[PDB]
Amino acid sequence: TVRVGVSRNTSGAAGQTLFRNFYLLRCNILADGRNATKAVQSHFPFLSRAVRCLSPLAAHCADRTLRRDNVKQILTRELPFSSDLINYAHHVNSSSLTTSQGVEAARLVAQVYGEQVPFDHIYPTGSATYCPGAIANAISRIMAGFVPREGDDFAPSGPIDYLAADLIAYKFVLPYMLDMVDGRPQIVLPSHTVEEMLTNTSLLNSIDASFGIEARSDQRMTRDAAEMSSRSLNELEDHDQRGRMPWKIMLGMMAAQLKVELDALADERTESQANAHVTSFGSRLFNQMSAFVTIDHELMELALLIKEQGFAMNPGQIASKWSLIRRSGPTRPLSGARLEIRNGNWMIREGDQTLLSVSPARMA
Amino acid sequence: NTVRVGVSRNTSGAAGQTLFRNFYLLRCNILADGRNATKAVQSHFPFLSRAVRCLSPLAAHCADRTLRRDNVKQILTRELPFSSDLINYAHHVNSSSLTTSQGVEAARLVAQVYGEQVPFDHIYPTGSATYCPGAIANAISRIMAGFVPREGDDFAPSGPIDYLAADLIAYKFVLPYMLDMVDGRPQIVLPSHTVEEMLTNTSLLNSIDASFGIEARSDQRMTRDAAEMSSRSLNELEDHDQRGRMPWKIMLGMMAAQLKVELDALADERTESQANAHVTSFGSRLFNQMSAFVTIDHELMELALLIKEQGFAMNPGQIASKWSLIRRSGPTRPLSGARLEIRNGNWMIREGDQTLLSVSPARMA
Amino acid sequence: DNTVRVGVSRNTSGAAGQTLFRNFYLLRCNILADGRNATKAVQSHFPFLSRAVRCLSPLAAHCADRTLRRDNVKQILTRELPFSSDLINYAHHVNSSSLTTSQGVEAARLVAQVYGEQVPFDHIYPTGSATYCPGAIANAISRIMAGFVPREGDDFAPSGPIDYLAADLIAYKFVLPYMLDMVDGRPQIVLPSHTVEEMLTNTSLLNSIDASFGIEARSDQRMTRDAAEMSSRSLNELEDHDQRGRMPWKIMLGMMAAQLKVELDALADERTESQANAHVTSFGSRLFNQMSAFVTIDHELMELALLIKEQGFAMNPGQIASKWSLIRRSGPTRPLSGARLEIRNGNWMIREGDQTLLSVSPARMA
Amino acid sequence: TVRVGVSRNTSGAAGQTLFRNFYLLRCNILADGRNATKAVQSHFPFLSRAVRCLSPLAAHCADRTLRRDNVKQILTRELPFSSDLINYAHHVNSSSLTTSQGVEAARLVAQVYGEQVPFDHIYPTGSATYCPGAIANAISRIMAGFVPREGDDFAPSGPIDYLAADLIAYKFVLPYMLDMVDGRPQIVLPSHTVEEMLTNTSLLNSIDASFGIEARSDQRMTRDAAEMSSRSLNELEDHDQRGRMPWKIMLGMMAAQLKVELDALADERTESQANAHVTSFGSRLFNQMSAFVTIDHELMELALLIKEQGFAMNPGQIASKWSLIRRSGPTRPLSGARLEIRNGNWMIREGDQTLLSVSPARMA
Amino acid sequence: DNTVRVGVSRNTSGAAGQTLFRNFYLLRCNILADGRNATKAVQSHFPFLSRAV
Repeated sequence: TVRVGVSRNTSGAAGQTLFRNFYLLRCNILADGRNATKAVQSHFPFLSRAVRCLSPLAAHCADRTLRRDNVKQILTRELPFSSDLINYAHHVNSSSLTTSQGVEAARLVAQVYGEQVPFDHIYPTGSATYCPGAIANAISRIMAGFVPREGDDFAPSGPIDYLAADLIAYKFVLPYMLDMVDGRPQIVLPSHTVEEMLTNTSLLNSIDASFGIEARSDQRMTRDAAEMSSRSLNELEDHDQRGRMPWKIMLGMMAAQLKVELDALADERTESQANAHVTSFGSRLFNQMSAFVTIDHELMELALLIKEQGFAMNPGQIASKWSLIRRSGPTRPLSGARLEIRNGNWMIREGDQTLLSVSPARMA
Repeated sequence: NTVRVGVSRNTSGAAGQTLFRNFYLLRCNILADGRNATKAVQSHFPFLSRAVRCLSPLAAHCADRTLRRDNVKQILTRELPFSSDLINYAHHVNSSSLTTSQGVEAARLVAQVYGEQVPFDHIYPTGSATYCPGAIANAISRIMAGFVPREGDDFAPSGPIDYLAADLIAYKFVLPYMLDMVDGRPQIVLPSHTVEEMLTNTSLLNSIDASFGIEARSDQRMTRDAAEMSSRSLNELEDHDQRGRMPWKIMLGMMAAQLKVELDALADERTESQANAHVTSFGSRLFNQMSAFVTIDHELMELALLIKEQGFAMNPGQIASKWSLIRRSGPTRPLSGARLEIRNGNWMIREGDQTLLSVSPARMA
Repeated sequence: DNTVRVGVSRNTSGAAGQTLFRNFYLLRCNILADGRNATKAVQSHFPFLSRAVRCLSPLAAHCADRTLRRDNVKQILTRELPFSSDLINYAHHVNSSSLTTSQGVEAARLVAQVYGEQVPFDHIYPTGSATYCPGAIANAISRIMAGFVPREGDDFAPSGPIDYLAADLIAYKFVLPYMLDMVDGRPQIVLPSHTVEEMLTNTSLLNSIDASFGIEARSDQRMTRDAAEMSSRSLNELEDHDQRGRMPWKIMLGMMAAQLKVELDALADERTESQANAHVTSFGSRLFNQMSAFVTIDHELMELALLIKEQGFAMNPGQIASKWSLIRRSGPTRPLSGARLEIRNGNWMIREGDQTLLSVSPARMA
Repeated sequence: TVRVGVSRNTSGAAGQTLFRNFYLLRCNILADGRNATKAVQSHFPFLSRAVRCLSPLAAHCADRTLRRDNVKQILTRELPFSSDLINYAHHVNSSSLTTSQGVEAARLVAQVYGEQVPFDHIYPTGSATYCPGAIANAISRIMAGFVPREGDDFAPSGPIDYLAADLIAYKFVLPYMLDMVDGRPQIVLPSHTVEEMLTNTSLLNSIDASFGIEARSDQRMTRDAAEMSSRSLNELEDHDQRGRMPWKIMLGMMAAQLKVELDALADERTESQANAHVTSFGSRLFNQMSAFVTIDHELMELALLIKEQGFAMNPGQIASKWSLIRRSGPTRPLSGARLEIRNGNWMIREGDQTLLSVSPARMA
Repeated sequence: DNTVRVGVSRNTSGAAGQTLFRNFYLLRCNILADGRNATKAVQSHFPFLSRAV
């Protein structure tokens, strides 16, 4: 050549997602943006959407008028992706996304909402198995005023639940368990799996949560006693249309979906080893799942293992530890720990060292 | 030993001031110009801002569904309760400075479409020629938000939630405007009737239209008119029995009528107006805050044009005089030569190349 | 009922910001307080410099404007006090001494005589004048290469013929200018041995300038390394053709660099504003990152980049202005013969011993 | 039912502070209110508190009865902040805050007050090094009537020093030097460092200060007979209880603390570089240290340099300039300049140009 | 022993103000915020006209 041609090439990739065919465990991992080092960053879109759905109206306000997408062609494919079906609350027969446990809550929801809404596609009547995520999405959207059409659509025509309207003012949520200690209410660590509470609907009444507003004026009154700007789920006025039990069932059902998905991932050691190099997976998983720790003790053990390991664990180790937790049951004597709630947070402390802590969870 | 009860007078001494206490919308809070030497006193209308924010009733009333009892019964049932409080809690007031006879047919129309599901007598006494537009507007907003009123007591969050209030949650901006059938197709036109006339002939309210828009605030896409995707017009929403479109239009017109009657009554407050001749930001703030109602009415448009032509620096007495002149004289400026154009989502009037007026979407949340 | 959605009420209009050096064109900087994070080191951006480096592929840069903008240009340019930024944006000559330069008029005359026969070139470069605005010539030559036609008070004339190279540069997204000198009887890349003014005055020197163009494959590939350089062509390797404007492109590059140097020289006069904004520590870092396309062909810009890297990317306008003035007056600073030039990983590297004195990555043509 | 309404988040926060370990040079950063990207507003809280302590009773009056807060928590920790310790008059072994110069004055204070106060923790006897700020705070507290407890706290049990009861009436203070030129007293430039004349404690007799009132309301008049309504420290009637010598020792001690912190600032290169954008730092330091410039060599030179550079200097520049002043001795040719007094202001003039100007500081 | 007395400020700076028509002689004006009272009708003063009379 007349001149030398040393030059540039990138083949710069853009966009990436793995753990396909899952719903909550889907992660759109990407290279680190600003740092020159190509470390792997993570984010779970569907899990964030599920966490935000706890205020159903504010979560689904846009779709009542704006989106109105052509959903018909999506679900009518020969082999549509399960995640889209669960996002629109359609039952899927995949063994890796269903469980027989907790079917009593599904029957309760079917009989409490089936009388004014078609529900067979959401959950077939009398089926021993069900998809918890589908029922959670169905109850969320039905609270949001939508009506699940059989023909792959949601029609914004149904009545709006009172709790969905109430939850507009509150941006922050905090679930937890409770017990009748010394003839007074007091917060306790989770004593049951979500399976027991879904099966025992009466036992579900012990669940409670607290909501809080958002602002930017500096916090007043020592930043922890700002209590008139917060309310608890069970303290709200009782009403027929106020979906308290539907909301609790939604939370428990989402937690059960996460547990079932992790259990299914427990057998997926091949791809996890292929992607074991990602340890920020564990950190982002912990950050997004933090809302569910305070209701199930099995999830608490996984969170504790991740925290002790240093907020950095590979998917293979997560799978192995989840399987070990599921098989073993109560692994450690947690009675030595003490439960505290300071500066608005929720933490458990053994001795002086804080064993685990929980932060504000944003819902809208 | 003795009790330790006591008080310190912790207060700077110099504080703000409030003006036009009796008036509902035109009540304003005057604050000195910060720590600056300009000495141009700030002005702000709190109830007018709340009224404009009420156009999304659920988002504007979601807090009160849980977070207040506040002994409001004492406020309502005082010996001499503030008319602002009564009108805020959807209570009719017999004061001649806040009641009008025009548009009463629309008032009874809403009173009978909500007559049986609510004790509506205290909001609009049946058969009374006069009525308080602000009270009916607040009642419509509350009922649309999922409340039910009581006489003397607080609203009870017990009633059903209209579909329009739920739909409006996704949107933050609003822009009312009239419509007309020209060239066989609909096009935006300047206001042609007063809100009083258009309320008396309730069929005309079908001409009102408004378009809402989201607020993304991501530092991108600012100038793109592909944002037309993220918008919907009020008349474009699918019809439904519970979707209170006509109540919404009636509420907007009612708020505009309340502002009009208060401006009319302002002419009688000459003593306070002349005592407060030094607050020249009154006109500018009023022009900034009324921007949602100018696009629907003649006289508000004329007042806005006068304020802009006067440089925004005028006091309450000037505003009262100009409003009386507009009410008595009729259309003054020449609008045959004034073109109406929409550019980048702004309702503006252009004369040749000169922009006589520009209106931006109001903040509705 | 009657429905019109032409009323569009969306709004996404930012939080806050500021602009400095309004009278300037290239060094006009946009300042944004990074409220997203607690750290208060303000963020800086040079829009016109980014646009100028973007325009190295004129057709891909100017394609979007071939239809969209028809609102007004004369209303801005024919204003009472048109801004130098806008005028140079629309290839209009500007009378200000800070922007205009007297050296290197030969290249301006060359481009005027090449394109004057088929364009109203008088307003871009008045004939016989000693002072010319290099930014205006750069914008004019870019627009002509993109197929536009200037006008006295507008530029919306997408009617002229489109250059062959402007179409060739649609397939590429990354560019790396660099000097090339005849050494050891074979072609070889070398450090910049001349300032842009010397080679603009003596236009024969531009034959030594060279550039390399590269593709951006969007596939989810592993980061490609050497032996993928086959998907890349050098500017001088392209076969000769009359329409193909190589020398126009090189002149545009040199002219843009000269405009940057003139702006930097004029910055020293702006001591008042440089002092009033002494807290903008990101000025040096942002300018160092953005000018990276030009440092490979000029002595003084290379020295400025080297001193910036040595200092530590912490220069407010005053420090950079004073250092530029010192570099201009003194000229040579350090013994670069001790250092050596290397190319590795598609990057332009100058090194002494084992340390990397300055690293340049190819720019984003976009 | 269960009605445990635990509060949840309500707002966010903003602000920043630098130099955690330092005591006087700790600064609080706030973004400019008018526009978010203008010059940062810096402020030194502890330096202002030290300057306000020069009227100890008025500075500590509230703490006698009102703010009897929990102090045991702050002192009794694994790593209490040095600022808290120096604020409560505790010796600290930190090298950056301990100086070996003027220790004879420290033991002079100890033997003056050690007879009736547990002065061991303020200044351990026989220590070659000491904390000037701790001793200054101890002197201020003791003059205010407080007594430092052996159990690391303060109690208002001691007697009120007579000088503190006199400085209540005065709001403005202005230290300056004196000399017996031509057999008369006249104000002179600082000829000694505080660090050196705390050794020869006899030289403290040269120091003099002028106090005066914040007179009655008057919108325009620049004086209220400013000379008639003011008094000087050396003019007050003598009495044993008057802590005049302790007061001057406290002033010199605070100045020495500032100088040693400026010396230690040189090693803090990382935080200085990270805060290069903080140009208001130097202007604020010049504004607030104006009480100590009229008594020391090096502070005067530093103030002159700051004025020359235009009140815009990031911390690294100040560190370099202070190192240069310390290492090179007297650099500026002050011989060409003269002192003068203008309506109470203390200024240095060369020809007609005003090289420097100092106004009375505020005591409370 | 050695005493030199110096002055102090008569601070009333809370009454912030400014001036109008600085280039005029008589109509030069000084305006002061109402400090003693809460009302906001800014009080004014023409110094040079007072001096002239």
